[PDB]
Amino acid sequence: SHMKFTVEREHLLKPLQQVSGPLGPTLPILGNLLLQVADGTLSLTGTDLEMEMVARVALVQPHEPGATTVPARKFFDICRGLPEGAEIAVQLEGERMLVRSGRSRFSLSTLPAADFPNLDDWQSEVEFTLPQATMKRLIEATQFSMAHQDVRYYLNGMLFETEGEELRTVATDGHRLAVCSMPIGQSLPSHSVIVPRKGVIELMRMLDGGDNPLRVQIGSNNIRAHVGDFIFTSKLVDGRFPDYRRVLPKNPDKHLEAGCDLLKQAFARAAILSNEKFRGVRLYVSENQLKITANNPEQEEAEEILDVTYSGAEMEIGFNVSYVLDVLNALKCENVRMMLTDSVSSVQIEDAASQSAAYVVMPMRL
Amino acid sequence: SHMKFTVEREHLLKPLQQVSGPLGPTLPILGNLLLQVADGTLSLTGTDLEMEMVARVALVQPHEPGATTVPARKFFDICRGLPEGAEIAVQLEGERMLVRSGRSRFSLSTLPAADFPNLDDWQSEVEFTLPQATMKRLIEATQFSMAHQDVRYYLNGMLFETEGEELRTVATDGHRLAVCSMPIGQSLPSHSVIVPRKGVIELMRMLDGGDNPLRVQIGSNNIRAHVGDFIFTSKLVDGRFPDYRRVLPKNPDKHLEAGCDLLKQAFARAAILSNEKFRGVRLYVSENQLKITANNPEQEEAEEILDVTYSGAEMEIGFNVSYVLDVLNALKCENVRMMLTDSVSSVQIEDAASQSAAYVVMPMRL
Repeated sequence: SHMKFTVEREHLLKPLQQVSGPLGPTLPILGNLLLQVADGTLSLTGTDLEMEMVARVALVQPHEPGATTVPARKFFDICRGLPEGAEIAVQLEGERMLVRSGRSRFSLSTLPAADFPNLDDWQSEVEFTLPQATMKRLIEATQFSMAHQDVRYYLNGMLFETEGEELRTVATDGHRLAVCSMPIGQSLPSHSVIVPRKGVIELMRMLDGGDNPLRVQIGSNNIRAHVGDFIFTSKLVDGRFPDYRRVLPKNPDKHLEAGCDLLKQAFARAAILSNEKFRGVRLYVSENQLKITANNPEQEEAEEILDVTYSGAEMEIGFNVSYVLDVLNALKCENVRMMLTDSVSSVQIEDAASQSAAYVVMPMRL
Repeated sequence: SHMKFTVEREHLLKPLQQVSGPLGPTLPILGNLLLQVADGTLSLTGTDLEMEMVARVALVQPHEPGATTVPARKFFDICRGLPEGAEIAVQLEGERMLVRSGRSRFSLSTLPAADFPNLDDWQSEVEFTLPQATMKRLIEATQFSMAHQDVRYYLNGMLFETEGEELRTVATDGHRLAVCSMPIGQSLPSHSVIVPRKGVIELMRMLDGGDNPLRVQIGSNNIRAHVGDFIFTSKLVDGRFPDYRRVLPKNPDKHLEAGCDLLKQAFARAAILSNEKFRGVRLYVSENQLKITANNPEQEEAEEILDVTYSGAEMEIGFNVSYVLDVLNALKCENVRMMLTDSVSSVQIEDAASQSAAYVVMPMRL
């Protein structure tokens, strides 16, 4: 085969950037993109073995079928570097891939397409289509709560759950937990899968913020997302993910309400004088009042006092201020509700006007 | 003394950010800002021993004189963290400095003002006032050409030269050189001083892009810049800086002209396939034409051909493409002129419509 194609720079740029996502090499070919020309289509694939991103570009100009792999970064940089409106002529020449446009000529090293990894075939168990904005809301509400390199490898990912008419995401690191559910206007079977850390990153990356809908297919060990001309596939993670229903506090009778921004700014200032490693803050809750205290090894001290909506019993509780700030930053709302039990129990935090997302933060011993 | 002052957050923020510039510690007090209250003025000083930045804030509210030093980053973060319009009440309490606003209270560790370094007094030999935009143009045209940790320590700085009615900057690393001169509408004595790397950075940092003029004072071993309520002082560097007059090519008879952007984009694409360490490109100049070639150890190759304005003798010359790209990026102009001699001689590069800046790049052996 003698692979050859000519494509407008503007039809090649966004696909190249998208398929280079899973990249960042061990096996040399993993640093390359797979290019395949067949029946009016150029396919571009990037992989890291755990996941793959494939883009399809319609070939309107004459072309000859074939396949090769080229260095991803170099090929994208060449194409991006060319002027707006450039026509990009690509051709395999022996073991080199030539890229030509105007009087610019580039000859790239290649690796055989036969060597390019290909995820095994599988059958879909559940399928649904939803707006990209729904998927973005779900991931952004919970992504920060995923563990970082925990031994319990399932915590390094994100749980994706279908139930009734809702899609839900759950993330936890064993100290704090985030859960968000959204209706997607279709009845679904109940299914729960764990998407790996990089998989969640790529899912987010392919959401261009437009009106092209997101079609999801879930298998027993794989997930696939289709947006426009892109198809992302990832392996799923093994493990018994914790059950958010059991993590939510049973009777968090003490309800505090406050402006989200005023609460966030008061914790952000207190954080300045918290211990740099442990990040501990002390909260003292009383009638319509919250007091936040932070101190560090140098005995420096921050104290903040806020007017809040609170009428229950007085109590003191310690938290890692970064976990609290992460929740407040993810809520991006007007008012927040904190639902407390006691000094040694978790707090549930929510947007006071929406039960779509719930956050559970375990306290620290004072 | 019992230092105490109350200032509006908006009058304290920009000075705090400005005086923290020289910071980034060995001696603990170097991580602190010196605060001094005396006769309606709060002075804030930051230093790294080689340079100091001092800001003066008028104290319109009652105050008590005194001095202390506080952690720079913590104090700025507290002040920045407070709400817009906040009134900031500061007071020394024993060995702590208290910062109060609304119901926010911070108690910071201190180090004695007596321990704070103070650059020795000196007398000015030359003084001139110029627009901030003139100083910005002079530094930006040459800063990239300064050496990085060269043994010849004077190359790690920037030469500032007064001559006639002009202020000039020169920077070189022994491989490439930049020189820029601007008229400043006042007759000056001829003086040449070397400002250290960090000094050039701080000079640039204090140019707020406004109409407050820059007053410069040069001594035998120090330089000082005054902009609004800020005063920057730096030690000068020892050494015999190279003489740009002798570095400029004597008879660069072969003149090439081209669009700056087209030339830059063609070198930027060729650079993709250049050796990652050596960055060598080969130029072949012929009648109204330039050809740029780059290759790497993997035998990949880029070739660019451009229509240029050229009528002299044919020649081939090698350059480090990063040195060429640095010049083109600093010129930000419509057309560029390259003045060549031979394959083993330097090239002089200039904006085709302005002789204000000149760049000299030594070639590489092909």
